[PDB]
Amino acid sequence: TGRPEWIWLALGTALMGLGTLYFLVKGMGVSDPDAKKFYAITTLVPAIAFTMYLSMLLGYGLTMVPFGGEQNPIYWARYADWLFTTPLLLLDLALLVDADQGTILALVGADGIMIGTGLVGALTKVYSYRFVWWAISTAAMLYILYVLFFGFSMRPEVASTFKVLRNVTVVLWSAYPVVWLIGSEGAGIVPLNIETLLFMVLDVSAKVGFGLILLRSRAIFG
Amino acid sequence: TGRPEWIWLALGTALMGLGTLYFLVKGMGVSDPDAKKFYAITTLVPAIAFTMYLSMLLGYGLTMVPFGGEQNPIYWARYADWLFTTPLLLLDLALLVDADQGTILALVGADGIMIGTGLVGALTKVYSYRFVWWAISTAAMLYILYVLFFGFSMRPEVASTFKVLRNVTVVLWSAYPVVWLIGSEGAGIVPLNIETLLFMVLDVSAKVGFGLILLRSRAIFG
Amino acid sequence: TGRPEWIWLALGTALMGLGTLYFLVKGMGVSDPDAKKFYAITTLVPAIAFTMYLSMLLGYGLTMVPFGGEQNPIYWARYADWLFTTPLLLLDLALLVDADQGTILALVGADGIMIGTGLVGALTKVYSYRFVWWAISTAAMLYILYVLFFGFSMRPEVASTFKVLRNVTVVLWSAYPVVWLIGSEGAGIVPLNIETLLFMVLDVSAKVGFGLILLRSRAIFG
Ligand SMILES: CC(C)CCCCCCCCCCCC[C@@H](C)CCCCCCCC(C)C
Ligand SMILES: CC(C)CCCCCCCCCCCC[C@@H](C)CCCCCCCC(C)C
Ligand SMILES: CC(C)CCCCCCCCCCCC[C@@H](C)CCCCCCCC(C)C
Ligand SMILES: *C\C=C(C)/C=C/C=C(C)/C=C/C1=C(C)CCCC1(C)C
Ligand SMILES: *C\C=C(C)/C=C/C=C(C)/C=C/C1=C(C)CCCC1(C)C
Ligand SMILES: *C\C=C(C)/C=C/C=C(C)/C=C/C1=C(C)CCCC1(C)C
Repeated sequence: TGRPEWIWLALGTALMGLGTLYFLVKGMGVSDPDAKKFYAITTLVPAIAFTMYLSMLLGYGLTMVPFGGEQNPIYWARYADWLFTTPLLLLDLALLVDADQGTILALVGADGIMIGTGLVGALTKVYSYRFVWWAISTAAMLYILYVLFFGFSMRPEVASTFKVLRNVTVVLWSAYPVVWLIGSEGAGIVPLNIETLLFMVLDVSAKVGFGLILLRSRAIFG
Repeated sequence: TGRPEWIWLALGTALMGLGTLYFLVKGMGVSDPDAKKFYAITTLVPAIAFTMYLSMLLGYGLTMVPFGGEQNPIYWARYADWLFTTPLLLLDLALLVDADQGTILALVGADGIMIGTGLVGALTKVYSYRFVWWAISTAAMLYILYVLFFGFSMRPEVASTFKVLRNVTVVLWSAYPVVWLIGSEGAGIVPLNIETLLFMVLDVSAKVGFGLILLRSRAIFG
Repeated sequence: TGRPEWIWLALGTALMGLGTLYFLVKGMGVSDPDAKKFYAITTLVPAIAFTMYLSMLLGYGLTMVPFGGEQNPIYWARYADWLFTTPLLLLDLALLVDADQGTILALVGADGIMIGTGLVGALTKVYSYRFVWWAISTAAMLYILYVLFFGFSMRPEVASTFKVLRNVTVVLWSAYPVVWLIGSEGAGIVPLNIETLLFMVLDVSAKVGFGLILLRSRAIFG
């Protein structure tokens, strides 16, 4: 359509759509309770991402925010996505290591603060304060990874699986704050169609790529 | 008042109001833990519905959406209702059969997608895409019922009670997509005051009627 | 800045900020699972309050609502705060007494109704109905305290700790409906900068003061 980034919003829609169906079909048969939990959490992520990617493609998940003497197109639907999918992804990691709820509660709530403050920053009409919310949001992210590393006798199937997904999680997640900072939301460096491509490549890897590495392992069974 | 559908918004308010009070009083005494769970979930549903029905009566839960060359009155407060009351209703059914959390997590999250995509459809300004969100929302509904039927050795008190409420649940819930499709939200076939009556009759049966059949049985005790 | 209440929004920001850091540092070391739960819930409260207090200071968590022939400044960010922090505070009390989930589910859901109806009232454009939502919201509050008192063999460390926090909870919480009624949201009696001071003093006591009395006791360990 009229927006150059349309193609990446369409490709993301498409890829999130087929990953859900792939994980749906694969969960066909599963009766192991715990396996039943990873399949639930992991199928719902691109399911949710699917709808939010489609709401961006179709124009609904977009809004104008004025600042720097311009009217900026901001896709708020990403934060409706992450708000639910990022604790679900952290949920996947925690269950995996059998995290006590005290740690789960800090992960989920720090996660909500990260996204919520991510969202406020995205919609704030005063240019410099946008970067204050980013920083707060980055401290929550930097908190989660900390617990991801020093916040946790596991079976060696869960460990390796865990180490794999923890590194894939730090590398992709830590790229989101960078992308936002240089993109349309912040400094206006990287064009909106390139950032939409970066977020698409990260989203698909963080959800479907993350999902294929997880459900492909016996780490999920009890 | 000025809106013809006012009378059904007032009758729903009223009926949701007295069902909460009826279930509140009835839970007076209950000390059985599990009974304590069905009473919690089941009292909260028309409690929440009460407030959302009243916000519609008083005008707050309503907004204009433009499309088809008209300004359409859309009651968004229904989705604030369902978003919380429909997982609670599915929660009632699951606990009842002692569903593993893997199934509960898929039910609740598929439910959120159904309502959330229901909501996006309701507020989308491009007429044909309204029907795309409906369809997605109907696939999630059709998913839940599937699990409602083929997604689950229970005591025979829970089974019969369960079968009763599962059929009452498929019959009423499956009517909501029909009503939306022919009503103000979609094709503009059935007038807004008639749809408001249909949703009122379904809501009251799905919550209070569903609640009286459930808490009236010993299926709820352990 | 230009708003006289700025100073109290800045002082609250500041105090919520240092209480989080204080509780964060203190949770450093903790490995007792249950202790890990009170520290999670209790650190997140002024953490969340911090962000919401800052969004009010910076102007984002504020909006104009017209009524009584005036344009009223309403800080909606308080309800984004409470919506998450008040069930967390009730969560702290319940875990403490080892509440069955039936009671927890009624507490959290009655709490959501209190805040949600608090919020609707705050944004309602018809002056008298504002007071209807308050009343409904006060019935939910009056419900929670009821369960706080007659809705529950505990260790005597939890009891005393519990009694302490239950009284501090009834006294501060019951003051919020009073403040709203006489402030900018309702009758327009107490000026906005004084109410912002009252809510600040209550918020800080209800969260950080409440937090220091709680985590300072061995009531939290198993
Ligand atoms: C295992 C199978 C069935 C996978 C296909 C399911 C559908 C969706 C795509 C899943 C594949 C992607 C791998 C995850 C990791 C990433 C680095 C992908 C980034 C996106 C770029 C697109 C290139 C590959 C694809 C078109 C599959
Ligand atoms: C069991 C007692 C105490 C019930 C009364 C509580 C208050 C509210 C109404 C509950 C009754 C409704 C039965 C549920 C099923 C439905 C098919 C009702 C659809 C609505 C139509 C109204 C007709 C009946 C009523 C006015 C009670
Ligand atoms: C125990 C220590 C480390 C406390 C300091 C942490 C930082 C924030 C403030 C915490 C102290 C407040 C006590 C809680 C109860 C209240 C009645 C406070 C109401 C607010 C008024 C401000 C006066 C005191 C303070 C500046 C500490
Ligand atoms: C779709 C899932 C991922 C896993 C998306 C994760 C995104 C982030 C981790 C976001 C962090 C951001 C920060 C830290 C800085 C402000 C802006 C963001 C919200 C993009
Ligand atoms: C009040 C409780 C019920 C139990 C309301 C349930 C409503 C539905 C199940 C909604 C489904 C819809 C679909 C499937 C299609 C789009 C529009 C709806 C959201 C009404
Ligand atoms: C920050 C935490 C506290 C503990 C804030 C609690 C606030 C209340 C308990 C609110 C109740 C209100 C009622 C009962 C009346 C309508 C307006 C309020 C939402 C302020």
